[PDB]
Amino acid sequence: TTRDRILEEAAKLFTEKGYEATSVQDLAQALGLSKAALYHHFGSKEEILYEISLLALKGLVAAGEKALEVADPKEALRRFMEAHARYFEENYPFFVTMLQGIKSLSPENRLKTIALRDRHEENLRAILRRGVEQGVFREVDVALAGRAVLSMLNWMIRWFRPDGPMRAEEVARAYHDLILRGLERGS
Amino acid sequence: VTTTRDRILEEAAKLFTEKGYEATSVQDLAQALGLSKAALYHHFGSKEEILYEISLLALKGLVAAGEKALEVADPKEALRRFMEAHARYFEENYPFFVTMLQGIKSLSPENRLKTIALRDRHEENLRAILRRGVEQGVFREVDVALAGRAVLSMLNWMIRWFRPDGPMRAEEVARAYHDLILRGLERGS
Repeated sequence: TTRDRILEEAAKLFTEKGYEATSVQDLAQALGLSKAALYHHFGSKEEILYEISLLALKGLVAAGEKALEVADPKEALRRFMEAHARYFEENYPFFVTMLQGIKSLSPENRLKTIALRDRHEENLRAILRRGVEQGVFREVDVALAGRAVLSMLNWMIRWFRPDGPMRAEEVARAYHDLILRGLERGS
Repeated sequence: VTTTRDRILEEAAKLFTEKGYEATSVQDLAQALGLSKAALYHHFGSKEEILYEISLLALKGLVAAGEKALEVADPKEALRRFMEAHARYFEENYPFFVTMLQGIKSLSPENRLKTIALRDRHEENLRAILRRGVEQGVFREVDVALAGRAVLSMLNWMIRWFRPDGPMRAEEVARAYHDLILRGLERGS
């Protein structure tokens, strides 16, 4: 019914069948729509791919921006990482799809996708920079620190198992402990 | 020495990086390399075998890179060498890595097997370095699999944002990551 549910179903199908191997015909059948209705309401597989990517990235950006406010930089960083991982898990299929079709978006939509990813990274940098300035974090290359944190969260799409024992959030909480305190002992 | 066999693999790796593995035909490679399709089949038997050998070349070189680190006494220095050797190798053989990452689903089961076994081996060598650090009390008590995954994530994610074009040195980035993961973000001493 709602465009949102359709996008969700499409994302699951793309995740199971693969975006390239999924035909418009497949999408219509799985969604309970005639091909005609799908073309009229969505135009193409690319438009469906774009809206899925948009929901995922906008939801992620919002999930992280909600931690940018936390007073304690250490706590802000932890909430950012945990929110990111939780959102990733709850919307797993949207993230997998988005990875199987970036090169298939129109030019302007690819720019929009990059802008959103840049925004999420900027919010993380703001948290780190604030922590540095108010002496909560050691002076480090913020740009690299953020890339490091994002690498840990984003690379999860390559190994995390949705029906596994651990919740992405718990994984993220351990990554936070690791990145905050480091590996050395003593101090 | 670069023989016809080697040129085919390096050139294929670049073409796959430029066009994508799936969108590149045996016909495409043959013409790009100035050889008949017959010559390609004679040396590799199939397109999949070419992708397989490119992956092996990248993974074997990577695995060797991390074995050097296992020989470093000081766990902290062993971790740094592992990370830098990984990043340096990645950058010098960039096209092979771009080919391997995307092609995974395309390999035959047994090929994917020897390949993943090399990736797992690399992850296991890193874990051994971290575990020794925890055992010798050099590193605090941390989940070894998770710490190893954290490090590999930093190094492998580079395959998506590192620009061979830019001036930044993959190994220097790896050094900054080592400092970060070893000491942490918190201001402490």
